[PDB]
Amino acid sequence: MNIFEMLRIDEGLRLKIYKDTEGYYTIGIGHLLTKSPSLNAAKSELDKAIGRNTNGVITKDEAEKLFNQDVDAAVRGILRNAKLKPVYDSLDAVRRAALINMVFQMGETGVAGFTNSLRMLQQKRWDEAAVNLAKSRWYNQTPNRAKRVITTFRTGTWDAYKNL
Ligand SMILES: [Cl-]
Repeated sequence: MNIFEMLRIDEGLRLKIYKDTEGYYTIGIGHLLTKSPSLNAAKSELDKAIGRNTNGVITKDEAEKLFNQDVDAAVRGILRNAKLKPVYDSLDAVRRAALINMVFQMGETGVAGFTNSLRMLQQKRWDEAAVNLAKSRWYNQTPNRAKRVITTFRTGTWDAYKNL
């Protein structure tokens, strides 16, 4: 198990424009297109991202290309952010993937707002971090995904993603 397989479990794969859990236009493996309510705006973003006239459908290879770019960007976002980088550097490899998962879902700014949870992670108070992370809109809106990520921070294993 690695970060690509993990996010593929959490995000799924769809080759046509769809709305995500928040109602936003999305394609591929959780690639957000736009927060605008206009499908035309979303189709224009898609064509710009892919570089051809797609008419709202992409291939699996195109979806995997956007996915590689998005994972790369999440990592680079962590390492550039002064609040996230010291956390990431303090973590083992499994828990690093859990942090990347959160940044992929909610962005660098969103995760950098979990101030108290990040401090607990850095101190390696895993049970206390797990409790604090669950006191969040994130946990209440997407509880099955949040549980899996939180379990990964608590245990430092992939057990939440096996049998899936
Ligand atoms: Cl969920």
